[PDB]
Formats: sequence, structure tokens, C-alpha cells
Amino acid sequence: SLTTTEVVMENVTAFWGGTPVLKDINFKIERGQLLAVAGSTGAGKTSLLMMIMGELEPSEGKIKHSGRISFCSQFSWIMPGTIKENIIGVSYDEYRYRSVIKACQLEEDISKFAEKDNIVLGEGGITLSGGQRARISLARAVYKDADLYLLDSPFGYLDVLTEKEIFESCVCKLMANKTRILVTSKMEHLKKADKILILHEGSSYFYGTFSELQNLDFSSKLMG
Ligand SMILES: Nc1ncnc2c1ncn2[C@@H]1O[C@H](COP(=O)(O)OP(=O)(O)OP(=O)(O)O)[C@@H](O)[C@H]1O
Ligand SMILES: [Mg+2]
Repeated sequence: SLTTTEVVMENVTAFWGGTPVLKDINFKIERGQLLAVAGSTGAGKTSLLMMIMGELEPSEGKIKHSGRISFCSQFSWIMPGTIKENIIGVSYDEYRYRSVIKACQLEEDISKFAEKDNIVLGEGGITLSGGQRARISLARAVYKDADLYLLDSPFGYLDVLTEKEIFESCVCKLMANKTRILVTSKMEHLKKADKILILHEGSSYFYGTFSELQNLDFSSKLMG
């Protein structure tokens, strides 16, 4: 056999010097796979993403990953400049740009404005709706040519329909061959995931496929 593992955590424990934020974490992710990371507020989901990114180092165990990371943060900031510039930053690629703005449902929002994608934003994008900031932040993350996409609750401030459609068009369709970790509140997203990690108070409550989760609970109460 030929291996294509992209990310490995082996017996990982980490502290932000008291009680562990993550303890005995084990998982692997293969190239092109979607891992859904679930769990209640404060369970350690963003801290896990931080470990992959080098911001949080393990006290015990090993993290194996090599590749470019694209991160969509919670409370993601809008920088001064146009919506386009907020999405594309440095590299111009019109085909990729169009596919991303379509998949994140920004086409209509941009088509309504006078200058279209060329309307200049302030710091924070306070003149945008919360949903608009969320979709621009996701689009920025998805547009980046990366080897690992860390999508940290990108749908939180979206209505249920908009969330469903963007999960489909963006996470599932546009990003089908991309190694993705999605931190998500939804059972529907767990069903479509290649793997699921449920965290609870810093440790793994469940790791496995959706069939395996189905065979079991707490998860049924925790998800929307
Ligand atoms: N940079 C940091 N420095 C110190 N403590 C942190 C840091 N980031 C998170 N924590 C703490 O670690 C715990 C886990 O937080 P984390 O952000 O990983 O939770 P989460 O599961 O992503 O929660 P939510 O669903 O609310 O985003 C929290 O108590 C938090 O206060
Ligand atoms: Mg978080």
C-alpha cells in the first residue's frame, strides 16, 4: 500500500501551565479528506487547530503535518480595502475568484453594490452584515491555494438555509479534493464527513466515521 496521510496527532497533550486544554488526542487525516470537529463551547476545538498551526505546542505526543495552511478564524477580521482585495490578497486568478464568490454566495451581494467587488471597506467591515463578513472571511480562506484548510465555525452567523447551501457548494463541492478540517455544530455536516472528532473538556469523546457514530448518545443532543 501507498500512504497519503496528511495530518497525524499521536498521544497529544498540551497546556495553554496548570490543567490541559487537550489531553491524549489521537487522529489521522488523509489527503482530500474532510474531518468534522465537534463539541461544546470550550472543549478545545480551536486549540486543536492552533496545535496544527504551531501556535500551541504539545507537552506529550507528536503532531505530523507538512503543508501550507489556510485558516478561517472565528470572529475573522475584515481589513481596509475592497471586498475583492479582502478575498484575493496578493494573487490574481479570475477563474478561481469567480468560483469562490459563487460557492460562498457573494455574487448577489457584490452585484447589488454600485462599484461591485471594488467597494472599499474600513477596518472591521462595520458597514457589512454579519453574514457578509462571515462569507468574505470564508471566501478568503477557500481562495488561498493551501494544502490544509482549517475552517473554524465559518457558518455561525449564517441563517440555516444559507449555511446548508454553502456547506454543499463550498465545503463539499468546490473543496472536494482538499484536506479540510471543519469545526461545526451540525449533524448534517457530520454525515457528509470522512471522519469525525468530538471533543469534550479537552479530550476525545468520539473519533471515527458517521456509521460508527450512528452505531452509538451525547452527540445526538449536542448537534443541530
Ligand atoms: N490563546 C489562548 N491562551 C490561553 N487560553 C486559551 C487560548 N485559546 C483558548 N484558550 C482556553 O482554552 C479553552 C479551550 O478554548 P478553545 O478556543 O479551544 O475552545 P473551543 O472548543 O474552540 O470553543 P468555542 O466553541 O466556544 O469556540 C478555553 O477555556 C479557553 O479560554
Ligand atoms: Mg472555538
